[PDB]
Amino acid sequence: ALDDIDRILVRELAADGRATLSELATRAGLSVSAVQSRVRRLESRGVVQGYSARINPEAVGHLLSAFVAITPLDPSQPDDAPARLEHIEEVESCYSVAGEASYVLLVRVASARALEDLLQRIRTTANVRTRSTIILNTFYSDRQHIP
Amino acid sequence: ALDDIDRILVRELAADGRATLSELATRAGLSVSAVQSRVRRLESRGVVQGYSARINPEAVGHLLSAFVAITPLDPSQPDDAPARLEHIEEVESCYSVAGEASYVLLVRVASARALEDLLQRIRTTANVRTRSTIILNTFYSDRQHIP
Amino acid sequence: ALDDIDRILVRELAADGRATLSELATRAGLSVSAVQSRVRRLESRGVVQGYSARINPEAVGHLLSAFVAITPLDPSQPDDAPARLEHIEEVESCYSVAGEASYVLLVRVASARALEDLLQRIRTTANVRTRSTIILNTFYSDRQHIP
Amino acid sequence: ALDDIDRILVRELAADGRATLSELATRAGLSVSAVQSRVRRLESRGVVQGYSARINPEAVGHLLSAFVAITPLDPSQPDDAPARLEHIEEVESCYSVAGEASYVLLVRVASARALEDLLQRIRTTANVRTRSTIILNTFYSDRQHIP
Amino acid sequence: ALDDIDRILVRELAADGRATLSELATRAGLSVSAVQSRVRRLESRGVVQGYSARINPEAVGHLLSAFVAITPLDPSQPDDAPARLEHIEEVESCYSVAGEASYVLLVRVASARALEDLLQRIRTTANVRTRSTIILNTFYSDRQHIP
Amino acid sequence: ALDDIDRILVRELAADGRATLSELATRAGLSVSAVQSRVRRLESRGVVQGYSARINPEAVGHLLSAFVAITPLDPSQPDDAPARLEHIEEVESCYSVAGEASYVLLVRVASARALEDLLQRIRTTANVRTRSTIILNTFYSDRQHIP
Amino acid sequence: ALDDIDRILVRELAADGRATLSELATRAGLSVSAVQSRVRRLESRGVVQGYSARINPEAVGHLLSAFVAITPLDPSQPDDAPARLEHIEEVESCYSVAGEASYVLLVRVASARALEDLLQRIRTTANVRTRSTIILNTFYSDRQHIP
Amino acid sequence: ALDDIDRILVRELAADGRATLSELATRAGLSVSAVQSRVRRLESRGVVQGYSARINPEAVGHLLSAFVAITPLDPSQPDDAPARLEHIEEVESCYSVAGEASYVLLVRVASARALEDLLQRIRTTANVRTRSTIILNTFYSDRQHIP
Repeated sequence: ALDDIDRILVRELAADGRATLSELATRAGLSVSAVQSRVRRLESRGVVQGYSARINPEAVGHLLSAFVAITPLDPSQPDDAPARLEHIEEVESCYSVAGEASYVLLVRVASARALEDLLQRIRTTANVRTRSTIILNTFYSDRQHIP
Repeated sequence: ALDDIDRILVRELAADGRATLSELATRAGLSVSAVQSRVRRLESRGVVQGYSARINPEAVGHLLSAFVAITPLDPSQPDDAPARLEHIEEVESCYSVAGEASYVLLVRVASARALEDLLQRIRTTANVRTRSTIILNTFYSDRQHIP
Repeated sequence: ALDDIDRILVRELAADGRATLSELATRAGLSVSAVQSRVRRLESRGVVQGYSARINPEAVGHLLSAFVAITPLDPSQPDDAPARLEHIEEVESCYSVAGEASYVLLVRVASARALEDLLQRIRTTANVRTRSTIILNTFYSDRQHIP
Repeated sequence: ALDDIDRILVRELAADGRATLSELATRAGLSVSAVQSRVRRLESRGVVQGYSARINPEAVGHLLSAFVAITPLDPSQPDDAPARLEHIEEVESCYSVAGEASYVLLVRVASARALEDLLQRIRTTANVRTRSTIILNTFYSDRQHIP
Repeated sequence: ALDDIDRILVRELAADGRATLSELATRAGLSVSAVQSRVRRLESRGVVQGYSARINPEAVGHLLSAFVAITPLDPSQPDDAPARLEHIEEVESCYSVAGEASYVLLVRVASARALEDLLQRIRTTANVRTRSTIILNTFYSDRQHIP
Repeated sequence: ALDDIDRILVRELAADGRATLSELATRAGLSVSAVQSRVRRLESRGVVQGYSARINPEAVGHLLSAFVAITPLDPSQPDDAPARLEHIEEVESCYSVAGEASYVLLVRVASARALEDLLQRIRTTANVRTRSTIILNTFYSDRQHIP
Repeated sequence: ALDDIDRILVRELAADGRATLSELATRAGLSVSAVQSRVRRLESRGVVQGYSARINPEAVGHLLSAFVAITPLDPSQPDDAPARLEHIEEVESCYSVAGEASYVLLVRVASARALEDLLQRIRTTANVRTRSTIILNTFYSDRQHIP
Repeated sequence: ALDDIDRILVRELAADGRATLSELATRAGLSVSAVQSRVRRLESRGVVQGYSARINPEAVGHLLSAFVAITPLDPSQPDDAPARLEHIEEVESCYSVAGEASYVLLVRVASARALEDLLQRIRTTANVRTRSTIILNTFYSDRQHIP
């Protein structure tokens, strides 16, 4: 389970990763000592996995994002595509999926011509066919819901 | 504008969004005041969009994730869909996309029966057909790359 | 849970629904009294739902079977298609599904021309579009696996 | 040949596969000996293929069901697939089908991670691509109709 | 009923629809009166549906042939489409079909521009979307087989 | 070209293959001598290719018809699929096509199980993958239009 | 027809639009007077339609090109989509097509976000659904072949 | 670099590729020497890629145009296809593309039979499957836009 003070803690940290032990103690109703305990334990148990600023990809030069659906070409070989593409830094996310493809990647790249290159690199390195869906706009991203 | 100092700062914040200004200052070769100032500008421009604790979706009860591709029943109407689905809390992300669908959603839910009720809700509020792809495993996600 | 005498009981009843309390007591290792207890309780709790002979559909005049995928046309209306088609006797099975369609039916019919009629009946009664996949041959059906 | 007595018997056995011969006899207007004889013939012809307890898949730990459509990587080879997948126990049903896929499987499994490993197994043993459709709910199933 | 004499007659008429009764009689071992009588019955039952000269479509100016698969814009309505398209003379054949489309048409036309105007006509009179597949060559057609 | 007495001749023979030189001379406006000339020349030049009675396929035991789209698997081999399947008598028609497939066949068969067999025979003999579309009903077939 | 001096003229002008009446007279084998005649007549008759420099689209700020397939939503309305989109300057080309869509456009735009906007403008102005295919790279374009 | 003078020049050359330097000079407010110099630089940079007479494809005997989408039979191989098809003269354009296919070709040909032979050639030289979409009409094309 998860007591609903740990739920108020995770709610508030999902919405503001830089919120201080201080201002959390007001809204939650504990002490700067007791708050800091719960948080460190939330992280010990893999409930909060880390803290990140959310960087706009366009600002840092990633003008084209895509979903890339991939399917291993040779079923007699071990299916290790995620581990094989792990070193490719333009792959942001890798999920296995129940659909037509075996995996979906989210990929970010400087331009359409850089995507073409990345696709070929993905195909020759993991040994897969690719089908990509270009993203035109993010309306919102990672709004984590804590029930 | 995005200089070498700014690149350093966005890197460090992507990797650790609770990094204190003092830690950031010594890593950038700056004073804490100059750091805080740079960081405020990153935030006011579009570059840093927020900070969030990365929460484990399974630990808070979201045992089933899915991509949902959606297509408007009447695409001639100017398109409402992201604003209308904004109020459904189990929608985590919304992207518009090229190809057959108009948008892809990432959605998270307690179970199979909750997925089916969520899909009815999405069909009705956005006036859309849905195509769903269940996520079986997340190998890695949100690995932001600053070039 | 389920103790692994109840597991040997369910294994053996999945494979032979007409097996007698007698011959079950040998293989399982109980008494004709103790076996009959476990079974009646397996049925009380919804573990065994019933007993059926497996009828060949072709023998009884059902020469064409199909999967029929259906999608409600109007998302402003309640989605009650399964309850609406419940009285149609040629629908053997109805599942909701995460894919392109909302439901998949398994349907059995006398001929291709009777399928055309059934499809129109399905469309006008539930208020859905249909996409059907014709079955050419059953290799095996309902081999229940008890882990 | 399928007379009115035989139709009665197959009906009663579809609805209750543990019906005793005496119950069957009085419902068909026959002696127990004539009943038993008719029933043996139904079994020896292709008409009654077996008897099974209908077991609740969730009660024995099969929390995830799926349709899997499969297409041979090399369709020129005469096709092996049903015999090869026969030894995978989580495959419950196998149908050959017209349209884009060659066969549809109904499959049952403990979880999402078990589904993904099962799909690798199916791709490799049958030499096939897979397309998966997760079942969210079974509204009704196996409702056999004798016209 | 379709005896060995009837099979002979339908064979000969499929291969030569202007065969005279006398020729037919000596091939069937019958009198001309018995022949004429058998043939009338084939016609009155559903077995022989008409006689036609096989005309070369290119010789009469039909330089472009196409399959057109059609799907109703509103499939809940009971379906009109064959009766409505019956009055378009360039529609040669109309079949209802299982799968994604509802009907397939074979259509013949003078040219590319005439095809495009025909497709607008089909979309509007039947209220359908169209999917077109141009025929490049007819290798053989109408080779009727009597088993 | 084709004079519009030859057009009235072809119109009337498309509609009635058994029409006599006699009754054609009335409607057309020639003599039993002059009619018979034009017809024999229409056949000399490949304008009328033959005469056929139109046999109902269901009457002769062909209860299932399909379109079968086929694509050669090996582009290094000559593409002779039509000539290879020419001896298979259940293929009524063979067209090359501009679409996803290279050819479309119309095929007629006794049952769903006979189609499965035919499909495998097609695949192993020509060296192709198959995708089939089952026909549920013919509304009208070969209505030849003479402009 | 087209004499094969007019063919050498069109061959050479397809390859070099700025070639002078002078250097054309050598290769072709005429006089600076006779060359200039043929060309002006080639243009009079709509054989050469104009002369254009081939501008690199990326150089002028068009970093994303797409094919956009469009289908009119309402078949009761006149189908005038090409004339309706004629004033939209980012549509470079408009073809009617025999396939799933009614028209294919080639479109050029500054970015993925500008494509999203253009797509909505296309949909609301002509009254159509859109399906787009993003171009990643042009290998060669408009190599006109003169047989 | 692309200044206001350069924009003027590329505009005028897109609209009339045989414009003489003197005409260009007075339109740009420059000397003929400065014009010629600017134009040489546009050519040497990547901006003006060539000049071509726009030839009417139907006037030189290309009565049938098509898009052909192509997908490699083995996508793991680094991809050859544009260089290999470069030597087929009826291929006018070649684009790589995102989505299901890898490239789209625009192709032009004398007739239907020539299309079918061209498609065999494309399948074999590039080792690809093909999907063809016939163009029925070109409403306008090559309308280059300089923003």
